[PDB]
Amino acid sequence: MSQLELITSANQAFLEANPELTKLNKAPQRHIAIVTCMDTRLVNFAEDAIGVKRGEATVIKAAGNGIWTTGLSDIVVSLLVSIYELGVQEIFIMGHECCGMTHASTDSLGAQMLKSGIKPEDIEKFKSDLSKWVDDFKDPIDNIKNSVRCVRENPLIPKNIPIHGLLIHPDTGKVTTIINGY
Amino acid sequence: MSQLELITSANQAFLEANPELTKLNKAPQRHIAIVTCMDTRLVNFAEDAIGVKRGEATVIKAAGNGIWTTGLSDIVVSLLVSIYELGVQEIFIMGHECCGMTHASTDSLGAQMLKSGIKPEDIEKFKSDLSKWVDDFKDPIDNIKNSVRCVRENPLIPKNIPIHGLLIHPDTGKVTTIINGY
Ligand SMILES: [Zn+2]
Ligand SMILES: [Zn+2]
Repeated sequence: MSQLELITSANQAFLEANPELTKLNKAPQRHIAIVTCMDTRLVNFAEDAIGVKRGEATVIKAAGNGIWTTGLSDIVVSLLVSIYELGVQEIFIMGHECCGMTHASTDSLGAQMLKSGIKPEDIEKFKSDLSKWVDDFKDPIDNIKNSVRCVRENPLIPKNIPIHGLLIHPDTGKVTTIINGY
Repeated sequence: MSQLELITSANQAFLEANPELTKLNKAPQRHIAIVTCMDTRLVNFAEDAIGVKRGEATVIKAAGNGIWTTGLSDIVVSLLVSIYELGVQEIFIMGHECCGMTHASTDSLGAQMLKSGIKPEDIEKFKSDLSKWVDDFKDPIDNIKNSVRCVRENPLIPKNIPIHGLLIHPDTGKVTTIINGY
């Protein structure tokens, strides 16, 4: 059985076990956006750890949960949609210990790409841009502090929207407040 | 209680109820990456719907789960890290019906920003770039098909990594295969 088949299969079983679900509002009912990491350990974990339930928040996830730009990015656009289209009033940026964006570099990714038959010329072309995500990621806490700053100083983001910074431990699920944005 | 206080509070309760949890591998154990939407309705839902458990996959989320670029983005970088650093062998891009990005436009976001006291000059500066996310998002299915294409044609992504396209219904949780990438 392929991974697709397993998903198809699991979905069938899911629909059987969940025959009639209540329609939820499309807008987050706590008016909050969470930005966090793609880390496998946070899946079906992080939200329970912060007491966030289905229908309550938008959740935005990328490797290292970073905003290093004050222009636009996938994450930034997600926040604009959250605020302006979906009524979000608070942003929580939540990094995690042992992120492994910490010990990821353009060198190591480059090496891996070469192994995978990626053209060296292509690796060089993108190395500089890629650096902005993986090499600038020094430390989880620093990244949180910096990310909270970059969202704040974004000219498209209203001054009356608090931006908080949190750190979650991927094993224990302990959350520690880094920045209170009120 | 503020939203931060609620989170702090819930975390305390979470740690009490979950005193000692088994450490999981930092790498996804099914070697799969899921790209999906930030939609409030998919939180604590989408993963169960596809039978994906904690520790099995990386999950990447942005408004409209779109890859329109063959350069770099938050989503793309997340996929590179997944494959090269974390051993991911398959990518599933999963859009949803009633996506908020369909009826989001630069006009509507602009209007909202103007309301919020954002400088008109700033709105005009970003309008062209912003267009690439919100205006190009025509239809969920078309976005899935196009996103699967843009990941495929990305020169940094190996040819031997299948890219699948799925559609989930945000109410029922029914998943339908759009593209099989094997
Ligand atoms: Zn991480
Ligand atoms: Zn959506």
